[PDB]
Amino acid sequence: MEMEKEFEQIDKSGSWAAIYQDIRHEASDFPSRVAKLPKNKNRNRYRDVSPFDHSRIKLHQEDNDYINASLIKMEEAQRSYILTQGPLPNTVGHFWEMVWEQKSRGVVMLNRVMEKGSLKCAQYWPQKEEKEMIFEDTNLKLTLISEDIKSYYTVRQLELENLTTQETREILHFHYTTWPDFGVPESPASFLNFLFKVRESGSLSPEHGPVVVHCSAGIGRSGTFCLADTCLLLMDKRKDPSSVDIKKVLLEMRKFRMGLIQTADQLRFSYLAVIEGAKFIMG
Ligand SMILES: O=C1CCCc2nc3c(cc21)C(=O)CCC3
Repeated sequence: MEMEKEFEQIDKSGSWAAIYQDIRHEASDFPSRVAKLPKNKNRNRYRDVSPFDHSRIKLHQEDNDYINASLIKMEEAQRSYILTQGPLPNTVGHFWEMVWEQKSRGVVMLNRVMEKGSLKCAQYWPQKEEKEMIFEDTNLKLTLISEDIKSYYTVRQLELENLTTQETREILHFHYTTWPDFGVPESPASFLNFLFKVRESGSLSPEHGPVVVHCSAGIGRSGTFCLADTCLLLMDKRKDPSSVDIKKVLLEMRKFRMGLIQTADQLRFSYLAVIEGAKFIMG
C-alpha cells in the first residue's frame, strides 16, 4: 500500500502495536559473540543492545578492537551510517578513535546528557574554547572552535588532532536538544529541519566517511533518523515514489543492527516524518 493512506488505515484501526510486533517477529537474528566476551562488559551500556559480529566497527588496535557500534550500509539509497551508543566514561577515547579512523565529518547526537534525572551518556566534548580535552588512551586532542545555539538544536565546530601524527580535522557536532523525556515529538517539523541541516553540511555525503549517530542505546531515536533519511532519498531516486515501503526499509536496516525503532510510537513518528518530508522536498 502507499504510505499516507496505510497510515490513516492504521490510525483508524488502532493497530500500531500489532504492526510493530510483526516487525519484531520478522527481524534478523545474527550472532554478537564479540560484544558478549567478559573483557568487554564495561564497553556496553545495556546488556540487551549489542552489535552483530558481521557489521560491527573495529577499532584499529591490536589489544582490544571492540566498540558498541554498527555500519548500516544502504545499497539502493547509496548511504552509509554508523549507529552507536552514547559514550561511557571508559569509552570516550574509543569513540573519538572511531570518528578519526572512519574519516567521519559529522557526529549526530539525539539525546541530552541528563534525562529523567539520570545520566544518558558521558560529557564527551569540551564546553569552553580554552578548556580542551585530551584522551590519553587513544592519543587524541579535541578543541571547541565555535558553537551556534538555536531553539531546537545546537551546531558545534570541533577540531580533532591525532597527537601521534599532528594531523588535524574539522568535525561538525549536530545536537538535537528538544526530544521529550517521554514519548515522541507531537510534530516532525523540527526533526525534519534538523535532518536537512545535517544534509546541507556535507556530513552525509560520499566524499566523507559515514556519519556517526547516537542516542543513549543507539537504536531508537537513532533508528528514526536514518530510516527517515533513507526513505526520503529513495522517494527522490525512484520513478514511482509510492513504491517506497517503510517497513521493508526498516527490516533491511535491522540486518545490520538489532532493535532499530524501539516502540510503536517511534514507528508512527517515522511514518509521519517521511510523509511530511515528502511534501516539502517538492512541491
Ligand atoms: O528535499 C529537500 C531539498 C531542499 C531542502 C529541504 N528542506 C526541507 C525539507 C526538504 C528539503 C523538508 O522536508 C522539511 C524541512 C526543510
